[PDB]
Amino acid sequence: MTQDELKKAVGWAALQYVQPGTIVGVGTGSTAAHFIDALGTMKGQIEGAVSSSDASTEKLKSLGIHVFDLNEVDSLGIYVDGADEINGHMQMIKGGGAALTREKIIASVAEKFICIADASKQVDILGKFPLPVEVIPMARSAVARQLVKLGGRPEYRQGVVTDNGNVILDVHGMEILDPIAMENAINAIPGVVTVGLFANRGADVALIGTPDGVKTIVK
Amino acid sequence: MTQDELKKAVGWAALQYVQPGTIVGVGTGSTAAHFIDALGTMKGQIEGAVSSSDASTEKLKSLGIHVFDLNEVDSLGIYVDGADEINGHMQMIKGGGAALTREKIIASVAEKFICIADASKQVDILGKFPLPVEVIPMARSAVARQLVKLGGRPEYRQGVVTDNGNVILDVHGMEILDPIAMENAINAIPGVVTVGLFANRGADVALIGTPDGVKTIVK
Repeated sequence: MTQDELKKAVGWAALQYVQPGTIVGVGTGSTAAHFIDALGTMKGQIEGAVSSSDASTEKLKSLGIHVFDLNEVDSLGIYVDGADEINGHMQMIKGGGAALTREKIIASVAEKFICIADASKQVDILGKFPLPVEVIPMARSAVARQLVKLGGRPEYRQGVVTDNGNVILDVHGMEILDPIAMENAINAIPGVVTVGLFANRGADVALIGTPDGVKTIVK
Repeated sequence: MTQDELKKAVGWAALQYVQPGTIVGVGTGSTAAHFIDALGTMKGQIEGAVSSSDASTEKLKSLGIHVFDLNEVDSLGIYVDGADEINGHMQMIKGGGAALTREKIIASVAEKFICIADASKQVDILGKFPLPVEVIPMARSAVARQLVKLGGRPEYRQGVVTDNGNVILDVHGMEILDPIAMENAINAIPGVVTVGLFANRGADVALIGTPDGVKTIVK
């Protein structure tokens, strides 16, 4: 259909993963917005949700869904979110838009990560979409230099300031052939807060909206 | 002599590493305070310093030493600082006091890390001194749980808030037999900003004040 319905079919497709009587972790972004819409449908069948962004929270709140803080929760059965890119090994790049840090923390608490996305987010090798990296301001230059040394071209998003008061460096031109080693290498750089690479903890399930329907990838 | 003179002898001992015409990275804490004092001595022989804490900055500034921000510098020849503990492999634990994050970032920019400390900081296996971990507030509980899973007993420093607006978890009871693998394991935890383990990048030189003088460990 149209890219946006490909984002709706996949939003509702994920509703089959929501289990009655549980708390749901929800992502942020247009694709995720459709899942929230679908989730509103089960208001009354679930306990609530842990939200990754104010936008999402404000929308969940508006559908009569109780939103728990991440510190009011011990664990999470599922976390449903989109991705900027996802390779064949379920490893993803996230953060292009909003909530890079919150999204990654909630995903670490979630047992199962359900990625919902249209076919355009599928890639062979992560890297085409610039890899976002949140860093402590005082270390921007330091980290910029390490990223160069790691093979990418850091481009500071002037004007932007995370809710945690940090800056963002979008790394271009990298051909991330081994996402796990790359996530590790950048997480090792002092000054780095979050790398938009969900490789050690990738998607467990992926709902991909294809014009022929919605393919489901697992494991 | 007295523990404090053991901290003064070692402060001045490090002055032999300061090279004329360069910028110096200075640490924070009582031991480092003695190095600053000694460094004031070469005011006029060096270009200035990159400071790891306001206290240090205010003191360097007071000795007529120009202080450059970390983003006004490309690299650093040396960084002189103390440590809460240091093992035989030059790996250390730092952050018990102040500036855990800034200290680690400056040390990453510095070519040579010079550790100055009295003999009490020397240990066989890191862990006795609680391992500090700076974390994004929203993930305190999350990280607390992972640290438990890694074998330590996280104890949140209630009341404290980093200059980066974060909280601190001091991890007790760990017997950090492999500091590199442990620094890697904790840096991998979303929510973690900085782990007070300088293992992938440890001390290159260690000036240890012993009653018999000042031993110098290298490599």
